[PDB]
Amino acid sequence: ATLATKKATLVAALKDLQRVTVAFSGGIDSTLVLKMALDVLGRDNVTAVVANSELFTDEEFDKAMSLAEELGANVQGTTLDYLSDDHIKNNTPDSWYYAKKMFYSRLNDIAANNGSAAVLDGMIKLKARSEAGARSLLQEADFFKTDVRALAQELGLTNWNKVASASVSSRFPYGTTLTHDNIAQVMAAEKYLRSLGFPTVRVRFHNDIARIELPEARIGDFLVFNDRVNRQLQSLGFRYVTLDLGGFR
Amino acid sequence: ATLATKKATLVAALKDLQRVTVAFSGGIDSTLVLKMALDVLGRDNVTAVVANSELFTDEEFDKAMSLAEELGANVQGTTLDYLSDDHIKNNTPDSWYYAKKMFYSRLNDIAANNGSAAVLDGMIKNRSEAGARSLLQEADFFKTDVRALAQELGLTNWNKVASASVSSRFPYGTTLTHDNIAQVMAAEKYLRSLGFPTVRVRFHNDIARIELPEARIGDFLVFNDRVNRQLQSLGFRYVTLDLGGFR
Amino acid sequence: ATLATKKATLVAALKDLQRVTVAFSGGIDSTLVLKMALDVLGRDNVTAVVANSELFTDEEFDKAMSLAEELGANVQGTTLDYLSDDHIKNNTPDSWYYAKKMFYSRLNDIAANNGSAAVLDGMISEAGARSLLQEADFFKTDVRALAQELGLTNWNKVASASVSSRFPYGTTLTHDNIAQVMAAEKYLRSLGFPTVRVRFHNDIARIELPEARIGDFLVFNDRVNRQLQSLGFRYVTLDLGGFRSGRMNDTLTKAQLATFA
Amino acid sequence: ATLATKKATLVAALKDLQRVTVAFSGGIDSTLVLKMALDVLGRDNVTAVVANSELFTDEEFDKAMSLAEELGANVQGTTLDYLSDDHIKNNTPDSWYYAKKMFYSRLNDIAANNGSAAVLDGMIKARSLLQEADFFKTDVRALAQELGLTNWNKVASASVSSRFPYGTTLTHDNIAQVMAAEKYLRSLGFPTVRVRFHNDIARIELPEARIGDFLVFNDRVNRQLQSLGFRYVTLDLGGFRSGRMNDTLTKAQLATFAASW
Amino acid sequence: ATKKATLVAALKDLQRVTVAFSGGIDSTLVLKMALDVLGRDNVTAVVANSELFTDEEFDKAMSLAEELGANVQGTTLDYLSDDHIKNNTPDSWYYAKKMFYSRLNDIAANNGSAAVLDRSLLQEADFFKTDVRALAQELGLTNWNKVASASVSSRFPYGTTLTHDNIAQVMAAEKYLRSLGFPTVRVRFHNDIARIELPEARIGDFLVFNDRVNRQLQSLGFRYVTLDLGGFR
Amino acid sequence: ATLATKKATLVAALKDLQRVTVAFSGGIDSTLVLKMALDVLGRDNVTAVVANSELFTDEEFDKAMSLAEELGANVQGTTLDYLSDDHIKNNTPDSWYYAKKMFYSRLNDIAANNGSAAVLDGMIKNARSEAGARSLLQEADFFKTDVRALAQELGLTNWNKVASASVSSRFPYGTTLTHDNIAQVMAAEKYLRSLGFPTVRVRFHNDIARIELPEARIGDFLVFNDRVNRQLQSLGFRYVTLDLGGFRS
Repeated sequence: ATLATKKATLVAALKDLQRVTVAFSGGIDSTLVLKMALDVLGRDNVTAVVANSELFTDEEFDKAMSLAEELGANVQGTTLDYLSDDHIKNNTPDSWYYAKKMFYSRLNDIAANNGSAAVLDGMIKLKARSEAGARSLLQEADFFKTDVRALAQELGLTNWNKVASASVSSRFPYGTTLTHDNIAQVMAAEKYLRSLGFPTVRVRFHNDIARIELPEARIGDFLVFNDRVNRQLQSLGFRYVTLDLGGFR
Repeated sequence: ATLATKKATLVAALKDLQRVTVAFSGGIDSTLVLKMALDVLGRDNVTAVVANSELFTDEEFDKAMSLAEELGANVQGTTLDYLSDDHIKNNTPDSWYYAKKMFYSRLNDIAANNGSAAVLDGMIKNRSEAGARSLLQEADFFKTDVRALAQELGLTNWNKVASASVSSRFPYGTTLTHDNIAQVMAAEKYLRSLGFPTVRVRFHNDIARIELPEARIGDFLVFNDRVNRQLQSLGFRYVTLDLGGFR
Repeated sequence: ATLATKKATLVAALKDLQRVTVAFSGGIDSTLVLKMALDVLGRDNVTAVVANSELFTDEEFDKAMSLAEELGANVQGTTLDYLSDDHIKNNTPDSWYYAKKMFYSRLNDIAANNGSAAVLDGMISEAGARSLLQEADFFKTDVRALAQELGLTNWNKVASASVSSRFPYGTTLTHDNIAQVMAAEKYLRSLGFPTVRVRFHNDIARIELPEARIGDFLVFNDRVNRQLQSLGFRYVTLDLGGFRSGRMNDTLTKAQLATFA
Repeated sequence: ATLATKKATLVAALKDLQRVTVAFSGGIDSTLVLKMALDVLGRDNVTAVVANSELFTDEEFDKAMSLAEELGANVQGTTLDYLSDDHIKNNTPDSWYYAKKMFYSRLNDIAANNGSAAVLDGMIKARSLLQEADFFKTDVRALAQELGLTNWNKVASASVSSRFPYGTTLTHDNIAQVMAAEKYLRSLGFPTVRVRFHNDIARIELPEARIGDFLVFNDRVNRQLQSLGFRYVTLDLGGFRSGRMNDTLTKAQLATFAASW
Repeated sequence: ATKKATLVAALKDLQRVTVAFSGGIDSTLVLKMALDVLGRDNVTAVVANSELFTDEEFDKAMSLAEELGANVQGTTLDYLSDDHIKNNTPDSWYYAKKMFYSRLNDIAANNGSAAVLDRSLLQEADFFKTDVRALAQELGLTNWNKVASASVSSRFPYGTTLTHDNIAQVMAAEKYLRSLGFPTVRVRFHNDIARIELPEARIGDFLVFNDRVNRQLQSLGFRYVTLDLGGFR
Repeated sequence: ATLATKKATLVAALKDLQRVTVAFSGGIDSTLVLKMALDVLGRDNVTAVVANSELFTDEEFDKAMSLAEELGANVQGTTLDYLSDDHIKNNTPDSWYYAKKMFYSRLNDIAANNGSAAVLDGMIKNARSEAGARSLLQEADFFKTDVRALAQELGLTNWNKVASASVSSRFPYGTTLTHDNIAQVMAAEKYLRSLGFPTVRVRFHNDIARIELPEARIGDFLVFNDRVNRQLQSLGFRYVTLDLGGFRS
């Protein structure tokens, strides 16, 4: 079908819903969904929601809030206590499912209280999403990634989160129990490192050993910082501060 | 003049031409011309043409065909066999002239058969082609004007690195073949895969001479051994780095 | 409160002032101020002023002028001779104040002679400069939201700093040494270093770079050395603390670096 | 006083002892003791013993045996089974003591059977005559030069036990793993190196002055040590002997860090 | 100490001798041990001058033997007069060695020597590299060339004709690179291409010199100046 | 025209002087003179003098003193106040001359008090003339190779291989040397050598330190930038810089 056909389906669905709450992450897909909601229903019938939690950074949160606001949406932050769920706290392969469940349940409460007829996300052409009744309008309208990019150009979208972030749990081996203290340690360490000019970085947690992953093309750049990173990450609680010779991943 | 003034010039020229064929390469300048053609004349009076040849990458071709569809154009690939011209095949200093001639002659045949009033290419201000309209250059667009107008229209996806014909990797007088072209293309592909989007593997028979931007040569050192061994398996005996860098 | 209320304040202030002169630098904030004044008051009740001086580059002047013309404003170029004020020439610690004084006094003279009721700037002043975005309590996020809402996409993304910051307090600025510093920084930017300072210490050039670029710089040491010597420096040096020193240090040595300063 | 006085002290001590056994490691200090012992007492009243064990290299044994012979000493190899002691095998914090005890007890059996009056070793500022004669490190270099000594181990050797955390059991397999990894790194041009063993993590220590040089070897080292059984191959950002070279304030800070474990 | 008698007994028995003196520590050792055992008037040290090795190495060899107290003789070999060497065949090393040893036997026959030493009598005494340091220091020897040289022929492909001009080009290039702090280097000659071999551990250090090295080797006649990613050997 | 002839000249000149004072620096030439004086005149008729001042390090002084005793000489230190001479204090281009003058004048006072017939130094054929100091190696026509030959003949193998430079070379002409800025320069160079850079200079430009390094070492230096910056600031420099021209730029 034509992009025009897929847009028209998307427009009619939003019109039928009147008021919507949008799970906004700042990537191109939820930016497009949010923009179409604003265009079709107006600012007063759309609520953009950005989740703040212990598994993600303040910076990513602040950036999504500012991106939605710059798009012209009324934006709402909401904070989830993911570690209160044992499946997430124990870093299991299904923790991702339970986090999504807690997130979409919080979104339905926001939508119940603001009069929205649905919660919208940015899925394109996933159990917790369906168990919650959140709607993926781009996927119903048969949007593929190139259809998303085409519509965004047509609407003048140029700004969106290009990199998707990974939960801090990926810095810990499966079975290592997530604690408030070890999360903060890893998060302070990655924040200090990003501040030096390394936006793509991981500090993998091996108890007293920090194992730093950098893109190999950047490792030469790092050398002037060895001592300051060593001492800063030791003050965060690591005993040995190391750089993985294999690089990022 | 202002950008608004230059945009209006471009708009009036498109309106006057009614139906157009666009030489589409996927860079910012051809992306801008194609978008403006579509915005002013509509999909049914614009044909985007992407050249498929041995002298540019399959990757570049695939990205350009996908970009033209994403902009909302009907896209047509056209297959050019540049090596069929002896000046190009034997890489004479005149090769550029005959390559340009073969390209613009094919675009004029495509435009004649679909009823277009002109061929459009992406040439800008600061080389001119009688068999095509370079509307950005007629409207006095400079590079900053191209970037400013693209941002104003929401255009974001285009090839950021400028491409050059693979014949530039061979000395004048060296005959280009399917085998030695494939060798050069594979070497540069691997180097690009390591994070060096601007790279040249100049072919000197058994020697590869790699050109990198000087700002990147310090970064390269972590890759020396993998590059050495990979380009040897492609058929080079010695793999080298040019101390003068790219350009 | 809302963007809508803050815009309405700004519109009412512009409407009430009738005719304005705008200090236009080409950044996002003065781009928004100029655009809103044009939208509310019309082309014939707005004068955009772009100042050319020895403390900023001809390139920045040209970019500001074309950006103001691109918005459709009637533009006034004016030249300030900052080195004629002895505090600026001899670079005292309050030197910035007298330059701002000289700048705003010329803008008020322009505004008085064209019938403007105020001079407007892009602040989000001791002589009457009005920052309408700041009275409407615009934050940086509000400026970005309204600019997107009005179709503004083009503005100077890089903020400039007066060339005076390249000279120590007490060193007298001359036409020649300013040109020396400006040429040096331009050459370094041409090598791929957009963020750079060449601090002037008579016969010494002390170069500030972001530390993450110092490793890359090494391939250029000899070319930079010989070029900046040909511009008149006797010694060409690299500051080991980098650009904006202390900013990227650990907690204990960033404390130590700041105590030293 | 002067070197001559300290040499005379040493000569008087050797003459008083008549026959001696020397624990010879090939470093500069034990070379000096052995050369001075031979000069004063003659070949037949000195026995050089080089210890071979599972905690040190075959290189180290062969070089020490070859170096003692080149000085002209009657040299005797002896093999110690350090892993037979549970304190050494299980790498306790005092494991160093039991290794030293077993070594010096074996040396006394050697000395008892040779008619030696004492065992001599290389301690500076069992009998350490260099320490009794007030030899500092600079005194050792000066006397070694005066006597024509040119050949000795430039790199100090440390027992392989130091590559394992306290409490980790040493095995032939993990010992062989650490030694092969270090041999491979020495083969690339890094003679001062340690490969610290943390089960699936290798933590490589290098002199900081060499870490910039290492980058060309990253991928080969990663892959080689993984084939030796490590899952992750890492580089310690503090380097070999961390804190010895830091500025005054960050040496104190790293001291509180180190002392905390 | 044990070895001293073995070497000394051979030299004393071997009449009067001429020693192929290369300037390295051991040709220094053999020459010095030859002098004290057989006396100044019965030893001639010979230093070979040619296009395949450096003038610097030749000049220092002549001073080292003379300051050691030996009668010193320079001799010039025209290796390129031999077609195998001029055309750089894989066996050219063999034909060069023949030329070298035939010239020394002519000198040794002409001055009454009973042999030339480089017979390697120091090797007969089973001296290892460590033995060289012990005896040379022992006799007060402190001056010698520490780095051993390899013939310039190895900088050219097999089959490539050596010329006076190509050699000087290669030799000035390597000399300039050594001047910059890279004592171990080869500039392999590929007509218009220079391919520089460095120990891989030094390639990072080289970067500060890229542009000066590029322009300098171009002024010596190269069109392209490159660095071999595989490193030295 | 031979070595023995040059040796004999030196022996005859020493024998004629009976008792001597030797300006001893530890280099090979003053080592040779000292050894020959002892060999020819006996220990009781040679005084080796090592100058101690603010223009060189305690470490350099200690090394010359110990090298002289290792030769078997009676050695005596003497302390010079070079900063008392305004040519030295204000670092004019003529400063080297007045330091040498002050040095050779003190050596004459020692030699008068111990009954020496001359002051000996190590100048060879390859301020002093105005003082009556004799360069016997230079009168006997010793070239550098002659010195090396005789040192070998006498078994001398130990001497300072590294040539020292007066701390005056760290200051621009016209800059006044003080006890404090000298100590500042020497502390900075000491720290830099301790990091593995034996060939280094910290050039003094008031509040700016300009470090000169051999260019082949600058890439290696980067791992130490921040520690060097902070250490030399703690010594009193405001700005710590690296000369892009390298050592002896």
